[PDB]
Amino acid sequence: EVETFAFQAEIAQLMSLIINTFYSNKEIFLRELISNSSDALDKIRYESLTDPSKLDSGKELHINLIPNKQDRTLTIVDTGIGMTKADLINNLGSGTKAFMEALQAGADISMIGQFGVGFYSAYLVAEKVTVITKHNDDEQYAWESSAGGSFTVRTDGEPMGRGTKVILHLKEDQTEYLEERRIKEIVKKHSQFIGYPITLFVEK
Amino acid sequence: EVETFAFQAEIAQLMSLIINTFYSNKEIFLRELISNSSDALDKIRYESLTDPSKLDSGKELHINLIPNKQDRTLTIVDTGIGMTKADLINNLGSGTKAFMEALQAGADISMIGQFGVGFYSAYLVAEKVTVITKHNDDEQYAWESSAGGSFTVRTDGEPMGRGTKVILHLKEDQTEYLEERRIKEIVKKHSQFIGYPITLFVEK
Ligand SMILES: CN(C)c1ncnc2nc[nH]c12
Ligand SMILES: CN(C)c1ncnc2nc[nH]c12
Repeated sequence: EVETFAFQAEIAQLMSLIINTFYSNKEIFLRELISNSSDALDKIRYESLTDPSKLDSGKELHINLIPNKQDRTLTIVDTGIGMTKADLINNLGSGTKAFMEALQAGADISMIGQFGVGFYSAYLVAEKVTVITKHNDDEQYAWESSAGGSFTVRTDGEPMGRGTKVILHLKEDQTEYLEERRIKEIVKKHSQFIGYPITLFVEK
Repeated sequence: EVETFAFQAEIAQLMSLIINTFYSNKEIFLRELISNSSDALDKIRYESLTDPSKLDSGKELHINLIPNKQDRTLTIVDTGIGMTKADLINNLGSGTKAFMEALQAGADISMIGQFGVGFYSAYLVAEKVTVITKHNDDEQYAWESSAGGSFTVRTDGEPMGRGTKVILHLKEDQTEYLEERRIKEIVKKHSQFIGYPITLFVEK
């Protein structure tokens, strides 16, 4: 059971821009994902001040980076607040327009995060993104897209607790972001101080 | 009718740090306020995608900077989502601790915003802050504090629509942030691209 949806026309345009605009500084994507993760963690955090039961599906608030050279994927995991099916379809489906009206006036792509639309920076480095997610008031869901104007949503076995898993299947010329000294350099450089623990998994 | 509350002990410590730590680069405060404002606007924005009635108390989404040399105040106004009485008391009343554990390891104060606690940067420049606020599901409220460990909350006449007014009564040696070329320099330098219109009021 698999639903296919059209990206809203402007998200398709924004995404097109990110895939086709020549831009060497692709690395800013990680910061944009870690950044989203942090916001998600701030969210389950603020909520659980007035209502602790919410951390019944995970007490620990943190971020994992999981490289896998065999699949050629980099997974950014958090145990933040998660997405309901509706959010998956909206949130990931007007900060874009500003962004272009900014891209007109001497902004560049590295400012993408300043416009609510950092997620889509994943497309600098990834041929296909899959987003597994579990919000406290819904079941677990899988979202996916290799761009080209559509996405899919299906319910996910293999239950995570509350949280989000952003899986990057990397473009073949972007496997440097699977290397450990590459990831550490990027985290130190762009996300050095951030209110949650970040674990970089090792391989095997 | 005026309630006085104690800041949670760590907020009092964080605030103390900001008032007594020698740090010349005080200007980063504006970016931290404009930044909060923007988040508030993102919030009423996301909400109103699924439920337009919410913008019944204000269709227009924007930020005003209102300098007044007679009162010696700089007001940062937004028509974002607002705060309920509860949020006033919490939200403005653990990103702090991280921040210190970061301040230990070579971070400085300019990173305050990376830790959820940018609001308190107002204290670099302001002897007293007043925050007038109106959330869709509550009446209008005034919050206040000259630090020293407490704040007040009272209901506010003079109704704003939905939104937040952060009033800075500036320290007497900080009146440069009332000058127009000073504000423009700071907005251009630190908040140049941001998803909402910013109006700098002129004086008279
Ligand atoms: C909408 N958006 C980017 C997100 N919302 C909630 N949790 C997340 N974890 C990573 N990205 C997330
Ligand atoms: C908690 N916090 C800083 C705020 N929440 C909502 N609206 C705001 N406008 C300025 N600051 C705001």
